[PDB]
Amino acid sequence: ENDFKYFDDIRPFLDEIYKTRERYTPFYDDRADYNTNSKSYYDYISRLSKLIEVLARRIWDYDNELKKRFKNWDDLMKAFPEQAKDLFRGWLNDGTIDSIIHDEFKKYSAGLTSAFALFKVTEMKQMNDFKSEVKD
Amino acid sequence: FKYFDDIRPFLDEIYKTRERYTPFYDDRADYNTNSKSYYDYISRLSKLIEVLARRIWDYDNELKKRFKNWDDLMKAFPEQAKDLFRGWLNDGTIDSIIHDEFKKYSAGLTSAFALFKVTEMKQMNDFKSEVK
Amino acid sequence: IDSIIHDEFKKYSAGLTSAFALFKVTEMKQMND
Amino acid sequence: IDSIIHDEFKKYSAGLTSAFALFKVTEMKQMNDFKSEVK
Amino acid sequence: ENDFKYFDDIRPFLDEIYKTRERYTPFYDDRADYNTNSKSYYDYIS
Repeated sequence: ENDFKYFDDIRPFLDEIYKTRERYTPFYDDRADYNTNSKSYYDYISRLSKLIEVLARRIWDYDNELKKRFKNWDDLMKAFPEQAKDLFRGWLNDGTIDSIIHDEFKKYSAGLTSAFALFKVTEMKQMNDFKSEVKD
Repeated sequence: FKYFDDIRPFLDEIYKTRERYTPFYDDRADYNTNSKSYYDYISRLSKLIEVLARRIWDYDNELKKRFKNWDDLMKAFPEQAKDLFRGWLNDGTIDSIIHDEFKKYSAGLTSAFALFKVTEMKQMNDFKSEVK
Repeated sequence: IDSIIHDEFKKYSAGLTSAFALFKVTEMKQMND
Repeated sequence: IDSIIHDEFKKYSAGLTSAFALFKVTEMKQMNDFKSEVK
Repeated sequence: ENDFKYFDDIRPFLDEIYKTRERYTPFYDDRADYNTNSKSYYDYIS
């Protein structure tokens, strides 16, 4: 399409400064002695003074940041035995499984549930008989 | 022509002066007042304000190139969609179109008018039982 | 080790014994029935 | 391992057996009391 | 980790004085005769 004339409306204001940029000397004059005042030493230590205080404070307050950073070292130290015992209880989960769990605790599940459920079934049959012989 | 050149060797060009030896006691600068220095400084400073506007022309010329490439590719795209569809017809995925076109709609129309006609017949049996 | 025996690995027996107690309470309230 | 198998085995197994034995004998005493109430 | 950027926020204010520290002589001037008053004998016996 014939769109994007944003490179194009600059053109009548980009030839303009090229016209009035270098054809000046028949139109103007070189006189009148304009004074120039440019920045003595007080502006130089202006340029240096804010610059040094903005890092003077930012190395004066390095102590509290560093105090944080050797506080959390000791926070890690007091957190470490917890993490060690937490790591230890991770592996014995699979560790105790090979020892007793694919083993004796399955026998305890069998004997301590199925047999006592059979005892419950006998108690229900008994109590139905006792219900009857009370009702009889 | 897209070149992020670098930022530092442009910001020194605005703070750079050669300081050649123009002699005093000549007619190059007669009164040697401090005005011709101002002319030669501001006119030499307004070069870069042409430079970055030419960079704007570079941007828009590239974007015109980009959207033109897209437009020509969209011209070419129906020539891909055709012979894509010829791939879609000479294979066996016509079993999508003929089976999903055939069975559901034909059974829907037949069962619809069958249900409507049996319901209408039940209505007429009801109506004759009303009449007689 | 007492924590890992008291862990979820025990708790089939824990919910088991609690269900047994609930069943005995069910028996006693059926006596009341 | 004599820590883990012995401290895993004996205390918990004896606790569960003696617990349900005490509960079952207490329940049986309750049923004897209940039948003495009923009759 | 990528922590402890306290050695790093000093950087834009440590290149800055290195920039404006030794490139001064096209930008400033050497004039005006600042007086310096420095501590006679009375401050010495102070």
